[PDB]
Amino acid sequence: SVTGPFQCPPLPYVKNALEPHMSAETLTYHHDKHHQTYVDTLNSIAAENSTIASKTLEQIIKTETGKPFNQAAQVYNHTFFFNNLAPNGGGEPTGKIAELITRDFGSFEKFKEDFSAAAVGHFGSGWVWLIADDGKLKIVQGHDAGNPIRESKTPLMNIDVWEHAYYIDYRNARAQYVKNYWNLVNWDFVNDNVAKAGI
Amino acid sequence: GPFQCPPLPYVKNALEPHMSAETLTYHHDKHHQTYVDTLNSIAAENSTIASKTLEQIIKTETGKPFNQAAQVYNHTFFFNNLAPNGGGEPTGKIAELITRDFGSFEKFKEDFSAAAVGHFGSGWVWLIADDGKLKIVQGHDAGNPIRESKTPLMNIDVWEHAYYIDYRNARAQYVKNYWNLVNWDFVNDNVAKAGI
Ligand SMILES: [Fe+3]
Ligand SMILES: [Fe+3]
Repeated sequence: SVTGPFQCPPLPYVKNALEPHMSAETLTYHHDKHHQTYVDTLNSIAAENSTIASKTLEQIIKTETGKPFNQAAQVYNHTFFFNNLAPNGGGEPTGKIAELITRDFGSFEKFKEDFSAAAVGHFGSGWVWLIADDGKLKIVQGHDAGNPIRESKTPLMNIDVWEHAYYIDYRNARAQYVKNYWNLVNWDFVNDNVAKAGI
Repeated sequence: GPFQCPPLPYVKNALEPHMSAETLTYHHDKHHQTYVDTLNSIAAENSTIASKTLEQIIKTETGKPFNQAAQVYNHTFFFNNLAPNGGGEPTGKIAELITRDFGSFEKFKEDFSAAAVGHFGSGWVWLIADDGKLKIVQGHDAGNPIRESKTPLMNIDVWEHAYYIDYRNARAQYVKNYWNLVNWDFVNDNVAKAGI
């Protein structure tokens, strides 16, 4: 009844809050089944590995291998993903990311083209990330649980392209899912990530 | 052309309740067909790829062309690996080889299931003949043991699209129902052709 030590943070919005772009049924399975289960399994390992209980998700991402890495990475990836969406989100970015997007991709339209193409093209399960590398914006793909924190890097935005993220709502139409993700982006969260990094 | 998506070996609801008509429609009419289409589009621009068999591309190709050719084969194999009136205990040569190489069908079932439930991300679990020996091997993403000149006998798709409509996140329920569908005739045919 006291389970831990890792926890699955609650969604920052109610289940129907992202409709029609992402369904309540999707949020329920994706968060309450997939996300929560990754945390449960990690905890199972933590119970028998005091080294893995002593480490932050980020330290496990940087330092672990195999299943423990995959689990910690996935727990972080989903928390970041769900934080990265919002009921009053979407549309063109404002504030500092808007400036940096212009700086590094020329325009939001071009950034949107690049990021969508990466997300639509990723073969198999994975993630697409907007990262700040050494103060510079870059789009990187993470196959399976791949997370750029393992390298030097700072995540700013992501999209989950594992099939479970969209199959209930879009079946195999990943491109339609990616299109709809732009209506959901939480630019306030993205801008907080910018602010926290030096950039 | 040059590549084609073979029709399903049975009508869309033939596998219910284990696998739904809706799953067969999406998996075959959408995923499988689209792999073929995309490979065909690459073939129109790539005379080398257009010159090759699917198995030649699986053995020697790279990048996107490999992934597509392998997925075309993998899905044809998989849909052939299922049958209405399949399932149950194997008979014939495969039954003998499984007892030989795993001790019992039950032990093989355990091993194969654990591999399929265990596979992280998108992939395939194969039963293979390797110099006449049965082995279980995992193919991540489009991985196919023909690339290592091994002979495929059985497979299961553990890409989420294979089960999500019918089982959502419950992959282990999908894997258990798969045993009710296995087309042992197809598996024995593969055994016969391999000469093992
Ligand atoms: Fe996910
Ligand atoms: Fe498939």
